[PDB]
Amino acid sequence: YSIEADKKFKYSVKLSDYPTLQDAASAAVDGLLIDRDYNFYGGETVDFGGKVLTIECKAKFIGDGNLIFTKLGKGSRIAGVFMESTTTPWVIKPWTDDNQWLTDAAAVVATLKQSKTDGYQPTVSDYVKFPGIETLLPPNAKGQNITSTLEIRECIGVEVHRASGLMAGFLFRGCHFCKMVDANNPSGGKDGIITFENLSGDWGKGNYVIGGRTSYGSVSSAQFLRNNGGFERDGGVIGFTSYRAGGSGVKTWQGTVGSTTSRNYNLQFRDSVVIYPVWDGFDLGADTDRPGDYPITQYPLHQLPLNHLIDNLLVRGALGVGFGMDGKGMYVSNITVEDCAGSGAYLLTHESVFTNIAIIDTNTKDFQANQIYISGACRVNGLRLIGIRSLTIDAPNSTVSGITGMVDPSRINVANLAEEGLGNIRANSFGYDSAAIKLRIHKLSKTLDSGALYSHINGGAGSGSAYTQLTAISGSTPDAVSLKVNHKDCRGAEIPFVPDIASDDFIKDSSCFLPYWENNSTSLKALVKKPNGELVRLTLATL
Amino acid sequence: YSIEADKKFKYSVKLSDYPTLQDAASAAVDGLLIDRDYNFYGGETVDFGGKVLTIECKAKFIGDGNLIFTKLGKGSRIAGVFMESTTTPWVIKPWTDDNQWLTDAAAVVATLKQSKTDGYQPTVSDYVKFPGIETLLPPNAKGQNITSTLEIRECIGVEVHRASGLMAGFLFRGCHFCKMVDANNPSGGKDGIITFENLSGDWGKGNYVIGGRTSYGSVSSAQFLRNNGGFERDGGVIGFTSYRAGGSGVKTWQGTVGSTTSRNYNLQFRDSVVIYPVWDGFDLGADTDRPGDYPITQYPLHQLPLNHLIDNLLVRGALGVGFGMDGKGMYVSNITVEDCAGSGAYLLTHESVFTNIAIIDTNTKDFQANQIYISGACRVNGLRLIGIRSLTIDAPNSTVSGITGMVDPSRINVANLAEEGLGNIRANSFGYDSAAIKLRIHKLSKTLDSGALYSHINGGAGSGSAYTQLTAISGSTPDAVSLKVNHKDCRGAEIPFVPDIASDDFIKDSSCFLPYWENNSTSLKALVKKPNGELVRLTLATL
Amino acid sequence: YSIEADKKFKYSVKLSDYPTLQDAASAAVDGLLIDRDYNFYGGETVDFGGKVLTIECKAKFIGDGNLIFTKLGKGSRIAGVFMESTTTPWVIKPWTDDNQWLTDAAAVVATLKQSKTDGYQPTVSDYVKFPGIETLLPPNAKGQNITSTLEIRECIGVEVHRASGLMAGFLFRGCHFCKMVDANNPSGGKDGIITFENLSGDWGKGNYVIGGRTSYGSVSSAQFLRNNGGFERDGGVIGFTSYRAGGSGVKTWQGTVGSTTSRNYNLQFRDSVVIYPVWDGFDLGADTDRPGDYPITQYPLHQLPLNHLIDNLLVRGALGVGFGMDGKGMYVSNITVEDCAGSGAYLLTHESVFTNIAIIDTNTKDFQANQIYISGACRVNGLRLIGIRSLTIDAPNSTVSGITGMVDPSRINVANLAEEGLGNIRANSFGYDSAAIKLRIHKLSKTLDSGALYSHINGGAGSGSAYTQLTAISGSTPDAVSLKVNHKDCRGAEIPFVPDIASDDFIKDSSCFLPYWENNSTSLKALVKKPNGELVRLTLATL
Repeated sequence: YSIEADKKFKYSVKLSDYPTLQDAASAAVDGLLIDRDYNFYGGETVDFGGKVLTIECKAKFIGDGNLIFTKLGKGSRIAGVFMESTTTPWVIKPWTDDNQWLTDAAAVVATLKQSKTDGYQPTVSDYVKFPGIETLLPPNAKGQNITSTLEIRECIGVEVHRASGLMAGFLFRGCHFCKMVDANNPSGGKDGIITFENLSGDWGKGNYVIGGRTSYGSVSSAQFLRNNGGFERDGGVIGFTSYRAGGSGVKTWQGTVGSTTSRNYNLQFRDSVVIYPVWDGFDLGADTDRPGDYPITQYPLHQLPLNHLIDNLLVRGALGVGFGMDGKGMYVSNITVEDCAGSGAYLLTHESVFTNIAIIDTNTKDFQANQIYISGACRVNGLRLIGIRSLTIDAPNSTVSGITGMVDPSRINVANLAEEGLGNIRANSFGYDSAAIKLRIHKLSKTLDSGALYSHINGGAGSGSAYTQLTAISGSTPDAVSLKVNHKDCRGAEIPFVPDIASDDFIKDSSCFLPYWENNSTSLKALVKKPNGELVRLTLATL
Repeated sequence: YSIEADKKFKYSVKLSDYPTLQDAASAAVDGLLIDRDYNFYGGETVDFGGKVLTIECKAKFIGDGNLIFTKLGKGSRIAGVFMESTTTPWVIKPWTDDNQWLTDAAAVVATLKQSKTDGYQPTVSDYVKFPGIETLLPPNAKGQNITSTLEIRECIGVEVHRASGLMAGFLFRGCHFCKMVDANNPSGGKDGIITFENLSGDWGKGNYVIGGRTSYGSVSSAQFLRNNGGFERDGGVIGFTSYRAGGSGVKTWQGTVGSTTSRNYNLQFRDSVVIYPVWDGFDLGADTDRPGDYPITQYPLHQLPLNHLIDNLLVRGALGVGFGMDGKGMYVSNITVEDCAGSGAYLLTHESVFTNIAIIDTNTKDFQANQIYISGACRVNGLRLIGIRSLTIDAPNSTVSGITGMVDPSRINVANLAEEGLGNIRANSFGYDSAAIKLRIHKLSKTLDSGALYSHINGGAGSGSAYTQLTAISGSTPDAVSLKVNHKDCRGAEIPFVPDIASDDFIKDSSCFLPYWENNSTSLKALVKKPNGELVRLTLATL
Repeated sequence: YSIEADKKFKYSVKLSDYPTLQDAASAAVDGLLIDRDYNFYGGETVDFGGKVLTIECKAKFIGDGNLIFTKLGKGSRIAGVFMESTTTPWVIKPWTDDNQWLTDAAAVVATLKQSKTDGYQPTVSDYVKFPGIETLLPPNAKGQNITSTLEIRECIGVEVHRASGLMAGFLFRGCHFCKMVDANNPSGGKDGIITFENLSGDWGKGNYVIGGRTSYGSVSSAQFLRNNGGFERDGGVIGFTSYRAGGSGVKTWQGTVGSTTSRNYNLQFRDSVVIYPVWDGFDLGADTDRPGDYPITQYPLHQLPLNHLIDNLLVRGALGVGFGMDGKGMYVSNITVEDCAGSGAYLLTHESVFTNIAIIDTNTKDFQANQIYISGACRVNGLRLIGIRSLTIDAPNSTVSGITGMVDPSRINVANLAEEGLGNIRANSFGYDSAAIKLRIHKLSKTLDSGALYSHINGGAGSGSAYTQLTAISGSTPDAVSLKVNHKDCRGAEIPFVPDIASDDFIKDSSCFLPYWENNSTSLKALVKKPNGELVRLTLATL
């Protein structure tokens, strides 16, 4: 029977049969079932002997610190892992029962409680975020470092599915072709919830966060260090949701970490949502002179050819910036940012294109100077601004087309704004006695319209009569001078004349005449520039 | 060997070895394989003893009524379950071979057949949908109640994957943190296909419909009762497809069910598609005085702070309304609705913002008064209307910006419509001898333009000549009065004058003159309002 | 014990215990583990006896040609399969280290190397793509046909999950309700990477490509032949990514293959991305007289009622066309195409609607005559054009509304272009001394504006003064004739007069006067069309 049993049954060892995880790992052939809670010590390392194992978790890994998995064979899968710390730290909860953010240090300190969730451990970033909190926090609430972390070290082709936990972290160190799939809402600890770190060895490639969600955590939910997806864009974050990150929802590191670059290139950031991060929704910048990366002589600061594939992202409720990035030659599309306390978008980009961007009700707390900032020479095609709630857009070197929304024109600063390809147009006016097409030359004034074409009701509704007026500003008084057609249904044109003797220089073109007033004779005269260019003054109207 | 076998093999019991499902459940340790069809009786209940089981289905559960699963441990998964009724009911199929909807009661009654799919069992909702059908339906086709339902009762953390069936239903009763994942197109029965009902106990939380699709069913495909995802928005429908729901594709219940509220808050509704529902695509309203919920004194009817996260939804072919909802303070984005028989959007919302909405060819059967209705004070930023086919938009209290499409202006009713931030503009005219910029004051007339700026060809194509004309309406005749520049390439301005003696009140501004006709002397006179405001009549032109 | 063991353990056979795959298949009951590499011969066929098996792959299937799986029971799943050829062919790599496409045949021939990846085997399509390459390629690099293919033949309800490979292909022949799920980036061979072919038997239905990605391959990444998803749209490609297809990313075949139709209907193509295909991103056409399909008498060429559900697609970097299709009565939405060498969109459609389309920087290599082409009578609602880089749009029979972007108006050709529903308007000018609203009648001239309304600064910035001017083109000189209001802050209107004796026909309307010059008397005269329609010439101004 043994011969037969050995050939007809599925192989699997279970943790309940061993004293240590390494013993179970050593006995494993195909499957490994975690069927009893396991308390690990920080730094406990397991060697899986290069075996391609299917690890099914039905219990917890309990401990502060890192549980290190090494030598897992390509194709290994770990499903249902649940990490939980032994320590219950002091956490702050910077929001109210009405879901309003608390910005006052004293109010935030008042939220202090010991829990493994529904808040996060304060870190130095909070000292900046809630000024004065550093001196108000009790000593036992400062410098905490609690995270129960599953560290996958130097493995290739390992996937972690439906992971969860309390004060949990997942670290892929020196890994390639690894994925964090369908994270089952783990509640974060002190470190990043999902981290792909490749500071040593080759640049990380094939590393993804696919689907799922995370909650809380003191720093960023998903973060990458020294990863390059190649032209194939093999890596990134797709279909992910981050809620209440103590740092940012999704972050590509910037600058030098250690003696090398922590920057990232050629990754995908698509179909993801970030809600209520304490800092930013998406922080995709690379610069904060670049050991291990391109020299400043090759690419100036904020001008690296990051080449990320960015599309279909939604951000709501950030206490910081909704969407931030830098780089040169980027194509970004379909970004929607709503209800943010700081800027909706902070873009240190150059020679980049932004298509179909919607920034709705941002910088609600005036943390920044604008709702959307673009530093370099960029192109914006389709920009929706203003929801239901300081410049709105400050992109001094950018050319923009297609803005929609109830924006205040005096709060727009761009290099060029134009609608070159509209068809025949109709201006529909509702709730007013007039319809208008206004012109504003920002060089003359950002606050006053310089001229206009209006249509005004004669009499009342259903009168079947209106008058058209063409105006010009004079003496900083909009519509100061104007020509009318059909005022009071008179069916004639009312023409403005120079109130005094017209100077020779008032007339512009040949074969034109300019009426002027001669008070001493109660006459209308006409300064005429003949077809040949010569001036002559004629009598136009008299008693 | 037994000692060794017990430690090296995967544990799993199979249904073929037991007479009842409970016996198999009692013997189960890790896995449970459903390897033979099992006929269950309505109400048959299985107690899984709190065990964390992995149930793999490779056969069917056959029976009318509910098969009840209880006491499954957190982390349990059921994959490949297939529910099928024992009864083959009478179903109607309200659409043609060309996929046209049938709206006539007699034509619908003519479709009657006995089948477990390709149609649905008529219910009272059909009496409203196809008027007169109640009296035309044969008695054996009325009041049927066939559904083979898998009911998961009062469990936490249980996931159902790749479920399917015929006349199938999936009910999560009093569950939390449960998910219906990748539904493998089950064909529905009389009740909802996927239901998260939490009328008793705590409000449902962590309940999701992730991916997959469903077909048919008499009522809604996915529905929620008394669920609240919290600020974390932990719950909802993401990446789902519903086809031909006899009710609505996705529905959050409204009103009182029993003695409590069936309403829902803080859920996500994203990246989903609803096609051909008999009623609505997405019905996300909460109100139809609120036991178990906010009193009317706190929040008036249709003004609850639902706070759902709604984004990236597509609806096509609804016989009812494409997208419907109510609530106050909502942010809704990226909704696309096409080819619907009733309104594309029916919005009983207040103080809400709608960004990038596309309503294309809706209310094709005139079931409603408009294509899009908004009751309260809302903001719409980006609205695409008209495809290739009664008001189009009736949002009396809303402010709108950015409408695109071949809309008839007389069919637009809004509080305010404006394009405040456009750049320099060009009106490009194709197929006509003129280009135009028209003005329409809806208060004066919704059907006639009040004034215009035109450019008209002089001669023909390639003439290099055109004339510009500024017009005004008089006597309900658009363009009745006008000033021209370069008519017939004459290079002069043609000016309209009052056809009779101008009354003193015809002139508006000081330092302006208004030409008028004096027929008795064949002279042109000029009513002049001097710079000082005094009137004087002068002779302008004479023989 | 045997009795007990037989009832408590999971059944699974492993390949290591058998000499052939068929032997393992014959012994299988529930699970089948591929735990050792298996070299198969082309055409090796395995009969699974109708068993519902769960095949877990932890090793490779090695061989050139097809490994054929037949008689798998409904519900069978194959996970982690890895196909690899025995031959290492000669591949070309038509792109540089800077990711620039190589278009020169000699440069492409220079890239030749033997590898199972990072390039593809040349085929006849390359002879067209890189002209002259056919004569430059060495004989050993021509006509190669290496693909290690897993062929699932005539099965129903079989799913392949997390498949991968090198020079790999996956062929579903005569299958229904089958899915290719989460493809783990297999590197393609000579044939299509994922193919659903239903040339024999019933039209394919229920076949999907869900999630995942593929890289390289000589032809199309995902392709369908004779599939019809029905009104339920049961089938298609959702959430998929294709990188560097030697052919197109996603393709529905056109024309006759063998003696029957290879066309497809009622499929879904949503939430997918195609990057860097050698040919097209999405090729969804059906026509290239239709055996096995609709006769030309019923539906003319390019006018089949395909009825696909198309939404939310992104294409970047195609060497060919970004998005192509044909058909009649189609609704297409939310398409984004960026940085393509050939047309962004090539649409042989009629009576179809396109909503929210963005074509950004396409036809960069002038391969086509335009960036977007539409042949038939279609409607486009929302069209974004131009990024940061020959007509732009040529849609002679289409009506368009809502174009945004820095488009050159002379490069637009449409049947009708209009913005019927805009509200009150403001034209904001940045960087210039004037703001303008221009009119262009394309029938008169596609390159010159026919008239304009300008506002120009008087003096300098902060002067609080500007002049408004209304112009008209004459003698092909834009703005040749004009009326001004407030030039040089004179507060009067400058009026142009006919430079010579005005002909009777110059005046258009009754009750209007047209000033004209009489050089011989240094007088301004006025051609007056009296209220009764009679002409009279009067003296207007004199010395």
